[PDB]
Amino acid sequence: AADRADILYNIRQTSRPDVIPTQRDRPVAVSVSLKFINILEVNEITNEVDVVFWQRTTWSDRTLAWDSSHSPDQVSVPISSLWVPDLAAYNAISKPEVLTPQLARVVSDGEVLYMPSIRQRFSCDVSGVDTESGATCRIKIGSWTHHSREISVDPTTENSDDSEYFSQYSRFEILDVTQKKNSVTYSCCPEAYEDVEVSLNFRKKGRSE
Amino acid sequence: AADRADILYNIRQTSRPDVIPTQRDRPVAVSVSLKFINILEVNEITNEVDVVFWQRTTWSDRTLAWDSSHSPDQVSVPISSLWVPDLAAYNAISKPEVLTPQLARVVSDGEVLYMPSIRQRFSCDVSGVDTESGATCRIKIGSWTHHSREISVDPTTENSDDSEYFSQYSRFEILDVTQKKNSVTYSCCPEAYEDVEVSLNFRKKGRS
Amino acid sequence: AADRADILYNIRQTSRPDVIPTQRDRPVAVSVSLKFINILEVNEITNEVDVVFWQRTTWSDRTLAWDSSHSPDQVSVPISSLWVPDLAAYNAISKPEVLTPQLARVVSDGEVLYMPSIRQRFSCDVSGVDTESGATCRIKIGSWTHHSREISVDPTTENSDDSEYFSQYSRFEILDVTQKKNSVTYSCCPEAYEDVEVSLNFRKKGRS
Amino acid sequence: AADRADILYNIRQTSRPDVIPTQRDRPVAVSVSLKFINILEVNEITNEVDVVFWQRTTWSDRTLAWDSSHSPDQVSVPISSLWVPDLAAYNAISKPEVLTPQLARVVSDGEVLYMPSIRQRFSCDVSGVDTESGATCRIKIGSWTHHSREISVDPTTENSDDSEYFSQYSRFEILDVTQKKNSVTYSCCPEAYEDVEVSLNFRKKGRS
Amino acid sequence: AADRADILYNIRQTSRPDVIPTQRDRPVAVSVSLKFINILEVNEITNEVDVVFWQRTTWSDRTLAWDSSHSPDQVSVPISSLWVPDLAAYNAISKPEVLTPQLARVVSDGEVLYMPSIRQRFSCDVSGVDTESGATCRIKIGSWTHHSREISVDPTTENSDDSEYFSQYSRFEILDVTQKKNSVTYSCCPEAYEDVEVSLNFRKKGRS
Ligand SMILES: O=[N+]([O-])/N=C1\NCCN1Cc1ccc(Cl)nc1
Ligand SMILES: O=[N+]([O-])/N=C1\NCCN1Cc1ccc(Cl)nc1
Ligand SMILES: O=[N+]([O-])/N=C1\NCCN1Cc1ccc(Cl)nc1
Ligand SMILES: O=[N+]([O-])/N=C1\NCCN1Cc1ccc(Cl)nc1
Ligand SMILES: O=[N+]([O-])/N=C1\NCCN1Cc1ccc(Cl)nc1
Repeated sequence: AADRADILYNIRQTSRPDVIPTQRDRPVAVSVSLKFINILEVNEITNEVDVVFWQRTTWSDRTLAWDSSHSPDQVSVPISSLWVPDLAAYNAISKPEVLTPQLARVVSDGEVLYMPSIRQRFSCDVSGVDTESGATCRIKIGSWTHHSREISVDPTTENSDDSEYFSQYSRFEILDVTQKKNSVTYSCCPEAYEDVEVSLNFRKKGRSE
Repeated sequence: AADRADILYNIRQTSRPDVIPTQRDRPVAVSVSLKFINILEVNEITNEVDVVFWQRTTWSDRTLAWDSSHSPDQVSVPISSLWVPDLAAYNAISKPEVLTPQLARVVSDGEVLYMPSIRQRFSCDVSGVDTESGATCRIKIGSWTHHSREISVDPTTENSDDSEYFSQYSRFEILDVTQKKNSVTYSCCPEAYEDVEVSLNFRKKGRS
Repeated sequence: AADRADILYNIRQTSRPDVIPTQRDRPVAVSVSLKFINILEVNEITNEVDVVFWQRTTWSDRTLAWDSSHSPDQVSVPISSLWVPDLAAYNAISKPEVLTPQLARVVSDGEVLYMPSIRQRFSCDVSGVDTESGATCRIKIGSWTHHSREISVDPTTENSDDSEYFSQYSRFEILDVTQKKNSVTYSCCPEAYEDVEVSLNFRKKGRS
Repeated sequence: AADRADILYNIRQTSRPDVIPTQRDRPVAVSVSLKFINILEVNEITNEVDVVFWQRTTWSDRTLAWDSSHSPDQVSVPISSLWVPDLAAYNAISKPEVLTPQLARVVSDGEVLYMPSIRQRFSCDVSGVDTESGATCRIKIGSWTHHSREISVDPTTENSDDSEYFSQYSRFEILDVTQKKNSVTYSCCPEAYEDVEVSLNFRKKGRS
Repeated sequence: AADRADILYNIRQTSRPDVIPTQRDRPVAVSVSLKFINILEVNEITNEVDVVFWQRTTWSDRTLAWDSSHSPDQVSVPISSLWVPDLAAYNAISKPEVLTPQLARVVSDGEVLYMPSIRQRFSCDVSGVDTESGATCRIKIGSWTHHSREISVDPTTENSDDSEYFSQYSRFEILDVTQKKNSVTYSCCPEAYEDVEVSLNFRKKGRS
């Protein structure tokens, strides 16, 4: 029976923040899911939007695993003590402003969960934001330097409440949110990079009828 | 015969800033209490507020205790040399801007006290801010990754003037501040995260 | 008997930045004085001002003294190598923006001087700024975690012209500056905290 | 064999981030190509633009190479663990804002690849941005401290769509982009610094 | 023969970043010359100007010199591995924004050169900026903690095109620039601090 102090200790040794946990030669399965929390600055003229969302990220790193039959099977670890996916938002025009503590959750089986609350600005289609159908902003997130053979991002598509955690005090209301998996290759190079395309459909609230 | 130099050296030798000081399977009891110092910006249309407040935070970490019968029973320590609760404002739309030196106070009995002055923007109910009844902005502060079995958060509900340290130079005034213990559970997982619900009742000054 | 490289070497070998240089058991005498350089942005509606000033900070650290009979009696040192008072502006609404190199001047007798140029925004009485009597903005600076028995702050009773280094290109002009010593206590805790209350009376330049 | 960890451990072990990987006294062949992703702020009065581009930079560091006959031939590495060309946008008026993970790609032959997405503001000709001819903003990128003998910069001449990865939601559109190799020289010294002069022909998307 | 790696290492193992490289008692002779590259945010009401310039800074450290008969006679070295003059713009109202790689240049003879391109806001005379005579903004740069005995600054007095590198796309133009040597003392202290007073005479471009 070991305590949390040891669990972190053994992790800080078997872990490599800059080494992708590629088991055998299969890519790392990275699950990416966003939970829109608020929509703030929207400019239909420039087509830019400021969003706040919880980026639920999940992946596995066996090396971290440990016996929890008589010990804690989950601990909070600083992301800098672990390896994390170099995920990026392709159409982002500002760097992610992480608002919460940068701690990840690690389970004795190696499963890793990281869910930061992020404030970021995007360049997307904002036209129709002040119309009934609303506007649909597409966010593309995926690894930046790890192609499909190294990292495979897949959205945890599961019928959930889109505006479930959305601020009721927002000026906008969520009409719908669909998250589709996609892949991007580049004419120069053979490898392709997987990504998740999150489509955010929203409109202004209190519009005349 | 110990001194401040030694008290610190010891904390360095025993403190595990990245490991929650959990005794047995008993969650670390964290006490949180906000003290509104100022309200800088308020948007009646976007329901957003920019405020300044002291966030009094307390918890125990016996592994840092020491005999103070022959030396100071308290010293200032950089929070980076100590474990700190990963508290967060669930409804904050900006990262916390700490305006004060990031030092905590550690008492010979292991008691830890951290009270930084913070400026932060939040998303809450601003309606009625211009009336006599004022608005009620509710702020939720609780652990971000540690649940009830690991961390517990209870407000320091006592008697004092809600606006006892509030700038008299603000455009607003505090009518009342109430802080209650709350809980947050997410649809996916049974685990629950304790938090403190801070309700700020304020209105614009000079209710014409 | 030595060079500047030796002096600095010893300082790093004996100095402990996270330990206040308490001599015996008496509080560390920290002297604080502000020499206003500019008044940039002002808002009489929100009662906020942006200010640039030199925060002349002084105190003593005996654990750094050295024989200078045949060696330099003074050297510039990175504040990150020395212990520095955890001063703060109580009514500041933005963290201090240090504009100058963060080097302190250490004397062979243990005297330490740190005078950074700082730009910071404060919440204070800006009313009457466009009048003849002008406005009086009071700035309060004192230790954040060290109470009176650990740190005492007092203004340098040295005389000098207030708008001496004040930019003549500022839209405003300094009418007077009084730096009073003060103490604060909190209904929760016995210990009190010292601070220097700097009242800056200024106004928008008129004409004729 | 040699898993990714062995390679990364080796690179970390042999990498000299502060030394230029000069084969003989041949300068280092650095290639840079900009992929304009968006044009955000544009001011024809001040001749200032805010652009987002992927600055594809490539060079070689033979000392990093390793045998990949039965091991990974490419890995992602933090640029902090590698030497990087000290490129600068001569006509930039803001420090480069890297929006992506600062990781490069290292190939078993020593080929280093780094392609950050950068948002930056430049001072260039903006006049005509509203006409059909559009405006022609020219950006000059090159080493800042290393001249032609130490570092050479050549554009990856490869006919591809200029606005291939240009946001369709931008108020502007790309007319044509030319990345010509150029050079610079300062009146003082003979040393000439190689650069890449990128001419961006863009205009505001009219009503369509 | 020595490669760049051996040169750097010798430098690193003998440079003292926090120790002023004094020779005997004499002061370290630092040369400061500014090359205005652009003028941006200008305000005659607030008397503030935004300016971009190259701050060519030169000094020597003979302890770093080496034999370059058959080895590189110059190398680029990170300013963090070397001691750098703690220069500061006395009338700057914003911290300096360094737009370029923070790399210095060390010559085999001990000469050290550092020329960062800096963007920074200043408080100076802006009156008449829209007149024919234009305006004259005076920038004062010089050591912050080192007095005349430890550091001395000499303006690079040499006939050269003032707007040689000045942006043509700027909304303003340089009428003339003068870099004189100045000295400063404070009623408290006998020592003086040398500096270089740069007087930029510019105006708003027009058509005639
Ligand atoms: O399951 N959840 O939705 N959890 C959740 N939403 C907001 C905060 N939170 C708890 C949590 C759980 C795990 C990690 Cl790594 N961070 C945060
Ligand atoms: O109890 N208090 O309200 N204390 C208090 N308010 C402003 C400054 N201050 C002193 C203090 C006490 C303890 C810590 Cl960790 N930080 C600061
Ligand atoms: O005595 N002074 O007023 N000194 C002073 N005013 C502006 C700059 N300066 C020099 C100085 C002296 C000592 C230190 Cl630690 N920093 C700066
Ligand atoms: O060739 N590309 O255009 N590649 C590319 N564009 C966006 C992301 N990406 C992949 C990539 C691969 C390697 C490096 Cl060092 N940077 C980026
Ligand atoms: O004017 N110059 O001699 N050189 C120069 N101007 C802008 C860039 N540059 C090259 C250079 C030369 C030396 C150093 Cl330390 N940095 C940069």
